[PDB]
Amino acid sequence: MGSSHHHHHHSSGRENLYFQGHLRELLRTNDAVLLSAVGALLDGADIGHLVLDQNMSILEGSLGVIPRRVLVHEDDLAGARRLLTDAGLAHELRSDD
Repeated sequence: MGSSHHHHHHSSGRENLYFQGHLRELLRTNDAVLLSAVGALLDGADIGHLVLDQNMSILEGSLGVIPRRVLVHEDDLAGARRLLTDAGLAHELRSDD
């Protein structure tokens, strides 16, 4: 019981000497369409994102009781915001203020 799972991947490129954090806030909205657009953009580029603030059940959603907020991993913090600005829409973007 338990086959020999032996894989190997050699990669050592730890040149990132900074970035003490993890997550930063990008934008927010309750609009299902906008949330789908931004989601597809980040998902399509394999960008580690977080749009799950709170999620209302799929049994007929409300008009604006549950708003979501879009964060991404600081690994691609500038990259995701670059994408959303350059080839997304650039509008509801907020900073870590």
